[PDB]
Amino acid sequence: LSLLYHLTAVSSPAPGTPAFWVSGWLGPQQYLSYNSLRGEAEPCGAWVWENQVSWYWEKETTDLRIKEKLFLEAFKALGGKGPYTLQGLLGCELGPDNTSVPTAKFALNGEEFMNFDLKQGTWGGDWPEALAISQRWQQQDKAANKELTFLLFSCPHRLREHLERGRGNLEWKEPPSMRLKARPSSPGFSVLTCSAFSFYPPELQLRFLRNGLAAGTGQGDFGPNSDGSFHASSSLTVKSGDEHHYCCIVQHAGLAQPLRVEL
Repeated sequence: LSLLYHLTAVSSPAPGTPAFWVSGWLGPQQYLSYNSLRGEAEPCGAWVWENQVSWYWEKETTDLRIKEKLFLEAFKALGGKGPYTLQGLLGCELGPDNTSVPTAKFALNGEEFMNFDLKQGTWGGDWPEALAISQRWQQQDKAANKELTFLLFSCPHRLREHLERGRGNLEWKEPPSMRLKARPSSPGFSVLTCSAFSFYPPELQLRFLRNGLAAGTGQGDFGPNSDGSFHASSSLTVKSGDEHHYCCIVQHAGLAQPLRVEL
């Protein structure tokens, strides 16, 4: 798992909306928000209770405010008819031989149009626009260098800290609470909803079972909770009465072994 930033900036936000705002994810886990109205780096969740490095958050607050302006200066590179949406995906993960894997990505109106060629420290995309911003972004002094610094050097550090300081919060595995219920369906049929509640990590497989013999994942949907846990369901359609001759099976880190569920 890696260290990643969701940043998104809009030309025409709603009255009371951050024209630009960011998120911090330790893989599938959030730990930071940040906006422009308030504009202070305020961490979220169990990373509120992380043995922090005092000044460190302020150091993010600086790192983030720089990008902040870049993303706002960007709409000046764009003389289009508007309104506009510019998305950013940044981060890096520590690999095998101690190094990291940088991920600098950009979408304009939700359409990927820029990576950051580390091989020469430059922004890239053959559209007119991703050659208006990459060009003005070069025109900004030391911005392409507060980059190689930020992806190669500042990143893996923040990662090789939190991994030591807070490893547990990740290493932590919370098992799901199940309930397999069944509502009746179209005249002569019954749906099989396997409800899954409050689990971490997300990596959950479900699997249906016909009175012993196999069956397969039904119509399977998914989401998160508030605390940072996850919820899931999957359903299949069976013969009414015949349903009681069916079981649910859940596979997740929180349990020792694939567990059955009954009706």
